[PDB]
Amino acid sequence: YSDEVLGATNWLKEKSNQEVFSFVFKNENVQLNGKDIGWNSYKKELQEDELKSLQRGAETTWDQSEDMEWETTVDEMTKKQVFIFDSLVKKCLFEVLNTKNIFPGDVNWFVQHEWGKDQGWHCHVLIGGKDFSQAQGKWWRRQLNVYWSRWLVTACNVQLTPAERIKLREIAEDNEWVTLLTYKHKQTKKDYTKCVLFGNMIAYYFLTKKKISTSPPRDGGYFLSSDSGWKTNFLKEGERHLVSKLYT
Ligand code: NA
Ligand code: NA
Ligand code: NA
Repeated sequence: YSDEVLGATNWLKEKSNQEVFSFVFKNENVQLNGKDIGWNSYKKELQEDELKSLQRGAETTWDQSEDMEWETTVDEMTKKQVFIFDSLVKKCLFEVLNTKNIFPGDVNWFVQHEWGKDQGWHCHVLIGGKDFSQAQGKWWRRQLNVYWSRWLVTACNVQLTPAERIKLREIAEDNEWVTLLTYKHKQTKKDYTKCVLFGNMIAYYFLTKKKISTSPPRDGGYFLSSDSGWKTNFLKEGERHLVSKLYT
């Protein structure tokens, strides 16, 4: 019952029933003129001050949440790429908030990077607040995907021609490398945005995942998480499970 665990539990419980959007930021493998662009082909560290700051935050989140009782053999390239993506994902969120003149304190968000059995690296984002309504989901997904595709093409470490860069930009947009949770529906039919309950989804699902500590990563594991209150960021796997237990 450290103050950090109690604080995280209380912060989530107060937001147990807050409706929020659920997004996934992802990438997919691309080959352009024989050039292979994989999940970790986005390793430029762009020298924009905000991005640099966000990347430092990811690094320090990793460092503080690391359990040294146990060895961690995650590849250095994998960590670097995840830190970069954390910065890029957040840059996208913050760009859209600016478009809507949303003061950051009026938003609650949670980010968790995971490795899926089939899709590999992806990043879950929950985000919402008083300035949000369900009907805005589609617009949010589209805007986020604009920024995500733009940043990915800027961060790509593969030497690309201009035609290749443009093609990559259009693939990331057309193939929806940012997804939005909707209710299940028929392909033809309307797709309704499905809000999730912030605190509950975090405590009863995201905090239940196993921490990735190897390369290759364990399927279904998490790399790194953070939230707008800096509440869960530094928690080790064991502490995360204590939060779920106390939350219940
Ligand atoms: Na970068
Ligand atoms: Na790896
Ligand atoms: Na994070």
